[PDB]
Amino acid sequence: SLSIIDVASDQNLFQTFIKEWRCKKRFSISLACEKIRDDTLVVGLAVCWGGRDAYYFSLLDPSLTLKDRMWYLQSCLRKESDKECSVVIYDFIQSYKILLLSCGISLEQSYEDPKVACWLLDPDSQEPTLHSIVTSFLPHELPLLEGMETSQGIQSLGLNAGSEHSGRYRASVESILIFNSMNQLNSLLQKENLQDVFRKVEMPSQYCLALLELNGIGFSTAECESQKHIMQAKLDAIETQAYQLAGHSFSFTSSDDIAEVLFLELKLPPQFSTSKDVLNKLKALHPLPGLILEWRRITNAITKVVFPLQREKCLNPFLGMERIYPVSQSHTATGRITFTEPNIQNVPRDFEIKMGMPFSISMRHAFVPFPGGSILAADYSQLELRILAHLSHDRRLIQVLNTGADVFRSIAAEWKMIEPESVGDDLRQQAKQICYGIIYGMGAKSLGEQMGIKENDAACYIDSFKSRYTGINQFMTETVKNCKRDGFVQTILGRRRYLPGIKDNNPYRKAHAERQAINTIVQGSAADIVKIATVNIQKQLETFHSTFKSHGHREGMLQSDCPIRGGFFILQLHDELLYEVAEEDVVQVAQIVKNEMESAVKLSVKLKVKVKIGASWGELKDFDV
DNA sequence: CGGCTGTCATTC
DNA sequence: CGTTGAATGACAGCCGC
Ligand SMILES: Nc1ncnc2c1ncn2[C@H]1CC[C@@H](COP(=O)(O)OP(=O)(O)OP(=O)(O)O)O1
Ligand SMILES: [Ca+2]
Repeated sequence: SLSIIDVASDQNLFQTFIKEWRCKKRFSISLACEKIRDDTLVVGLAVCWGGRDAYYFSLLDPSLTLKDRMWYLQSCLRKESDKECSVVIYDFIQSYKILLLSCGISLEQSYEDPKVACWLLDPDSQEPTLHSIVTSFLPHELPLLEGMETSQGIQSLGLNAGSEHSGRYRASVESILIFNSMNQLNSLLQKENLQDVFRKVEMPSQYCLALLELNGIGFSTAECESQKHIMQAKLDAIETQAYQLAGHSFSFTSSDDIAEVLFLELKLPPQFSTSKDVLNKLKALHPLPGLILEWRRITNAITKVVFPLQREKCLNPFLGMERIYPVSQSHTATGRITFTEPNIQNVPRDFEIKMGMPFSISMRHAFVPFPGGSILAADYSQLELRILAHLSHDRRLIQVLNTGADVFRSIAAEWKMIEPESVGDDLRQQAKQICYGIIYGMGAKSLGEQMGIKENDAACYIDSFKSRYTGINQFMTETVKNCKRDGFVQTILGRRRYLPGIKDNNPYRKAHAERQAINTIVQGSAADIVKIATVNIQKQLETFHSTFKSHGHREGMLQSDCPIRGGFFILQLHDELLYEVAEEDVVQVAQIVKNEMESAVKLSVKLKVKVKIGASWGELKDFDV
């Protein structure tokens, strides 16, 4: 029927409690809430290291101590020294978000997050939930959970459907279920040779990602609203530039209103459709296909961009600057990492614009460091290529790379016209796009499309590239055959993705899976290296500079009852590592970043790292030896 | 009426 | 039928009790 424990009886109860507690290695933790949403209103923590029994830590209802208990919890929760114990929670980053932000305890020890293990098993799985896990993992204990009906986030976040059961009940049941279960999961991971890869790599990723997600990132509405009115100007100005040719009752917003003049005065449609086809016109016809490019691009650049940023921005009182907070995601099929409150990964790239007298805009320039700071970006110069170079061992690429400076510049140099350089970056980026598209098996006719040429000509070009490098086709078809013999691919860490569709009869699921093996291995391992560089950098950053960790921890200083120095984790562009750093340590910071990104693990080629630096989000790069 | 599958914008 | 991969958000249809 019942077993739980309030840990308050005068003293002795609580005392033998911490006395046991301090000794234990593996243990589990969960909290709960009630109302009011940040929030500091949290009922109390709960802990269990095993068995049907569980311990609760309040904040019946007896008394002696007050601030005391919180101190004990602190002392218990961190790694004095040399004493290495681990701790588990359903999801992670937000529980640590609370412990730091709500009550001001910076938890530091070894960490184990089970939904991440569950994911590490099945990258294609959908977003594990409690009920799903205790179902798939802890059966004989399960039925009890069914008194509640919530599974998305933890039992604190499930506060509503739990509200009829809410209290210590939720924190405790989450604690114990999580403990037996995570014991089972860890059994499963060690049952493969993934455990070193789990505890000693990806949980640290969740960690680094977390103190980031606390860092947030800097923003200035003055810039946002500046380029805002810029864009409004080009909006209406292009409206009249358009209706100078005709105009007939027009507004761009409606595609059916567009059907009128488009289908009428021009007549070339190879609902109807819109975009690709009119780009096909943007090459050739001058009379306002590209007016539609600039207009449509503008609208996307405002409504799906300026609005949400100007919405869900917040401020740090501790800075005097406003910043915005993403969320750690992971759960990518490859193992790459994304962010959603907005996603600032896809934020628009700078582009030029017409009103000599030209102009240019950057939606992204509005991200600033703190007043004293500057932003450091460390980009991998063509990492995945190097990876494929390692696995195919194509010596030819190893040489074309170990020499070539942005080998895209060479590909461009021999392609649309011969120029040695003075290659515009719009072109450079188009080239990068076409090529990376090819490597994973771009379609022949579509290649003919992006370059603008005929089918068989483009196909003879692809065949030409198999001829140029066969180590690729070797590695390629071979790894396909392995995916049939096994049914999964494997990234270098030993993390592996299950491709079900590779064996399927339907030609499409089979084709898609063939390429999918390729991209999954290379992008997956790419993201792996990146994670490793992140945790390296941050772990060094941690003790090496004796100041402290990240922006949440200030707020932690106010609850635990100054100058600004360090550099802080901000973002990952998957090969790019994004830091803001005080303009002090920026050189030290830079050489550390270069160092740990190049020092992840050694392989067939050296990984050059271009490192850009400067005020705001648009920038310059140089450093010397 | 909510899961499910797809076009259509942007990234890397 | 659907032949670059990984993403995020909208939006629109389709089932199917
Ligand atoms: N269109 C695409 N399709 C597939 N994979 C792609 C891709 N674009 C990028 N990747 C993968 C493979 C590369 C990786 C990051 O590519 P960057 O855009 O950062 O360009 P990088 O190659 O690093 O050259 P740099 O510009 O840095 O000099 O993401
Ligand atoms: Ca790059």
